[PDB]
Amino acid sequence: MNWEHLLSLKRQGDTAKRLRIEQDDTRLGFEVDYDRIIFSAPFRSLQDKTQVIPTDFVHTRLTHSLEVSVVGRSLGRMVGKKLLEKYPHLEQVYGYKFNDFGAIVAAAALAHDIGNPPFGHSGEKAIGEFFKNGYGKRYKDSLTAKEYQDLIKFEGNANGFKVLSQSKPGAQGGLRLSYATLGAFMKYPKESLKYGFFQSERALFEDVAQELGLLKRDVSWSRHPLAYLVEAADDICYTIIDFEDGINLGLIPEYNALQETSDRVSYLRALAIGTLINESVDTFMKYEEEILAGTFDQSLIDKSNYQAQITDIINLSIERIYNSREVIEKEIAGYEILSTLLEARCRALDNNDTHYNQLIQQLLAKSLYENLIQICAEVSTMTDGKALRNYKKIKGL
Amino acid sequence: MNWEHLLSLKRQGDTAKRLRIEQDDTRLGFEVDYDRIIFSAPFRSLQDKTQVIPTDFVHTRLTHSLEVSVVGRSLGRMVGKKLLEKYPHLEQVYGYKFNDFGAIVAAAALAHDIGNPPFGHSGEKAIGEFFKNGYGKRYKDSLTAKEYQDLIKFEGNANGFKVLSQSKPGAQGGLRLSYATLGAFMKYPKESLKYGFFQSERALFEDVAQELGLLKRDVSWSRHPLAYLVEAADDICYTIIDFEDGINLGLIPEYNALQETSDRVSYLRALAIGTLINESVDTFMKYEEEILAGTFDQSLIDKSNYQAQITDIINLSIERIYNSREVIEKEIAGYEILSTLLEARCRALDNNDTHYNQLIQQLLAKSLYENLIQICAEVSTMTDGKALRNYKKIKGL
Amino acid sequence: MNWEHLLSLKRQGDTAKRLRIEQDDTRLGFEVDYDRIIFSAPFRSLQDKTQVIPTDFVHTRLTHSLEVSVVGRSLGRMVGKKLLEKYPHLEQVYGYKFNDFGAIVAAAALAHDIGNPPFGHSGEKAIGEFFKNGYGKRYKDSLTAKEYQDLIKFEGNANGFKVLSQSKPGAQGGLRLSYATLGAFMKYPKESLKYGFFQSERALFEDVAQELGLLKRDVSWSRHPLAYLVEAADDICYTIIDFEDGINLGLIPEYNALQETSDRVSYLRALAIGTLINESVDTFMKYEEEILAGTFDQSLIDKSNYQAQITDIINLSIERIYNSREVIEKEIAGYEILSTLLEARCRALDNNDTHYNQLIQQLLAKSLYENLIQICAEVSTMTDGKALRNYKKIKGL
Repeated sequence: MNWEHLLSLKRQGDTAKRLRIEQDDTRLGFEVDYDRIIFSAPFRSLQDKTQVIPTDFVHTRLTHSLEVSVVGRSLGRMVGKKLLEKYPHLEQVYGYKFNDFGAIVAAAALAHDIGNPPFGHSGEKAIGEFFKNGYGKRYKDSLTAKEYQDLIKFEGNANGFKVLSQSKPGAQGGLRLSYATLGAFMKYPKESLKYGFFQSERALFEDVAQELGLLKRDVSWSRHPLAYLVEAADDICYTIIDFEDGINLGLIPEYNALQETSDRVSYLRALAIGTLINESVDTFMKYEEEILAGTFDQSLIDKSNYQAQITDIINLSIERIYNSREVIEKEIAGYEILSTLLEARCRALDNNDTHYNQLIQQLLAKSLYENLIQICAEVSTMTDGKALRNYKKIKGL
Repeated sequence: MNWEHLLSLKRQGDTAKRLRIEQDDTRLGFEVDYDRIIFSAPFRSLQDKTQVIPTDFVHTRLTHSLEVSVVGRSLGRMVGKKLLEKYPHLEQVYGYKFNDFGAIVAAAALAHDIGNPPFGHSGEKAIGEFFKNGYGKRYKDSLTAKEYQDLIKFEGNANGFKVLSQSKPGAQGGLRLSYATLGAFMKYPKESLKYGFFQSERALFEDVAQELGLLKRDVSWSRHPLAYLVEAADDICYTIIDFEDGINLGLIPEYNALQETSDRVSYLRALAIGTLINESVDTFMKYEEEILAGTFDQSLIDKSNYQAQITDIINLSIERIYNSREVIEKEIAGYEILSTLLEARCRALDNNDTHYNQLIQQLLAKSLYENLIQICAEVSTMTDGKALRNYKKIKGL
Repeated sequence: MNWEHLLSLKRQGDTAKRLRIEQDDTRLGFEVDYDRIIFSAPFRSLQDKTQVIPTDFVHTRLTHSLEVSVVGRSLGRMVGKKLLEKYPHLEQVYGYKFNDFGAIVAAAALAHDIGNPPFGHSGEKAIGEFFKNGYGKRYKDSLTAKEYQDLIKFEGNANGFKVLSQSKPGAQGGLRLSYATLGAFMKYPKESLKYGFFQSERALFEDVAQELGLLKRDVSWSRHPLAYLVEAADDICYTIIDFEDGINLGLIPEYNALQETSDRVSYLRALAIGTLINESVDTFMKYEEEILAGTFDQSLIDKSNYQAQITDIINLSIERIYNSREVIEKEIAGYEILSTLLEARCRALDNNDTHYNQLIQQLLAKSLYENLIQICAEVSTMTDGKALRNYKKIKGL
């Protein structure tokens, strides 16, 4: 791959190339992306969306994404400095700066959880199951193998890609984020037939991939190098910060001057994240060659020298947090809530003339496929409050 | 038609004619009807029944019916005065007085909403749907076309007719209201094959129609002239008063000495209702001839000179009130509540020997048809509290 | 004043000067400040703290501070660019960059609401009143005029200064933010005898003021120039964004392609903020001379050409939002909650040996003054949930 192309400032619809050297410092494309996300309706909605984790402080999805983005900016900034020293022409010729790299990773990391449905992975599985063995099965014969697969294996990252680019009468291209940011956002650059985009966004990513110059591999491409840093920010934060929350929560049983547990835990978290950030940067530059070639077959943290302690932390979290009664009860309830909303929307879609279904449309509100993936997208992005409430009214409460 | 006969004081079961001139002033039949309604169990129950409309003052169904009856009494009183001047023999010979007309319309208007199920029109549609495509469908082949139609197109006005006349071991003829009052109550004098009576009350209305001398038109007859005034009271009140409530509620965004909004709105409502009452009276006398002939094909307000402002008010109410999220959520929940209660009652009716169904009967409690229309009648007249509670227990709460 | 000194990277306790040119790009002092705020316990707590403003999206204090910081970064970045063009030596000699200015204003703006008590200004007044006419009055004769004034006129900005610098056994200097950031944070550089710091932090600000070279004016100094940008970000956001929220909330009655109100409102908000940001930058550079001299006697927005529309927006917000029943009820309840917690803490402080007061200390937990200002600080920073709950238990619920 080529860095000059990987750092594209192209926005959907552009008819002409944007040159880094021409950019207005006060309106840097990559930095503008961060600000568009912050003020966006979907990001804002994260304020009212909790993680599956259940007093002390516990992150909602908005604060979790904020902290992940801060870790992301530091990772990008650091790699950026080293990348410009290794490839000095990027700066002296093309005008790129180390903070451009922090901006790209920060923005992509900030929006990473933006399209995930409530209830974490159980939420995704509930949606998938709805179309596999639930009411949604009825559409199987009216869809292609990939359109149907999109539904059966509904993935939050693909929905996030849709949320960030969705076209609307008064807003084509959605947030119209820089292509380098969309590339950094894509962890799995492939179709449903652990994938990064639905059929509804295939045309867009092809344009993004071509523009970035991603190595071609039923389409798929090599991962944009900066996506490795977006992934690391996630790995680091979900590992250490969720551990921090589990402790403050009590689920995980618990410098010498600090008298409060949360302060001791916070200091350890900061030190630990700092160590992993520094190491992740070195690992990236160490395998930068393979990453640019598309042969690197793992994550940055996979190569960590603290893989053992990292593994022990993830297992204890799975043990005390994800296997906790509170989380399991929430996920179970989540299946019923999502399954109910999806069925009510699909039945209204099928029989749109009945008084009841019209009410449902008034309450909760193209080809069959566009209508179905849109239903999945809207149900997935509903705030916790709206979803529970709409569910309760449908069930007669 | 003939007024002397249209003003019948006959009560169900009478073997002899009641003469107006013989009436005891302190026990005037039509006035007695009003008092029987007031003290009746079904009217009283309106105290605990809300409209679909969601702080300021908002009418429950009892207060709404009370105000409609006051408007009704004024309409009847005024038309009555003019009718006796046009047909002086009604008074000088038969002894009728202008207040008899106010009494008839007032009583009929007071009881007009008495049999409607909760959730307004959505409530009616939920009941209908239950027997059309829900569990109730199973009875289709055991009923006649009209008995089944009664269920599939369940109408609250027909149920009100049943509620007012239902026979019970210690109470035959129900409230035994004057026939002129029952005629004024009937907006649609026809069978299910926008109808005014179920098959279960067909025999009664035939007796009422014959006694009143209603023009014959699968039976149907010309509307009793005073029903036009009962209808106008409804039209006027649902139009202006619901608008008043929508404003005080905030759903509808908002003399010079009045400082409070509710007082300004109340004054306007009073002035507006007064204008429509006066105009409705003139319209009735203008078309009195056609109405007596049964050729008048519309409502009194249909002929209003303020039809435009009336139309704009109804549309804004539909827009800000009926299409409001609060109303839609309530109607949606209403479908589930009514559908659940009906199914539980029909399953218990079908399999009455199981322990569970016996409990259901103990909790919620003839030919198949009488049993089914009775189930619809009882579910429809349950107070809001009883319906929601019984529903919750059935659903395990 | 002198920019080279106003841009100090000094952190509390430093024994040696930090030079901009020596800074590690990946650890820029001003950028590090932003990250320390994000991950801090007091900033995180904003997640669970609502504004007094009461469905659509409505900002919690965390998201409000986040958006204010974004507006702040843009203001600083833009002024920064123009400042370096006017004073080229700052960059060519001292090594300052335009993003350093965005970093300083962004960080200061991000933390601006960090120490404010719940219930906005009513919250502040409730605390003040507690020591003026409530139980807290009893300490009047044991305190100096300024220590007591700190309490009677308790100000959230002063508490925020304390929160950001509070010393603790394992954490001296609190977040140890750069002095340029602390200066930008200070809107009112003076004592209680609309002030920016309590007696408990007087020693710290004197050090900050001396280091920055703030013009001396019972101490007080001229405002750090960048504080004008922090203030503008606040003015712009509280004006436009609160208006946006009031509309989406319904409290404020409500491009041509956008079909949803929130999208139309969001677009207008973005355009409006953009206009004010651009204008505020020009206003700053226009009066940069006076600001550097300490003679500028107003805010940047005070000089706006849209002062009228700005005034109309603020008045409508005061009218439909702050005077709304929901807000007034909350503020009223807020007085009782805060007054109760303060009294329980002061009584326990006075009579610390009783079983009850020991329980109170166990639940809710120096010179008299340090203990009292600490009680005000802790009560002020309690999340909404903890405050209400602790209040309920004290009242026997």
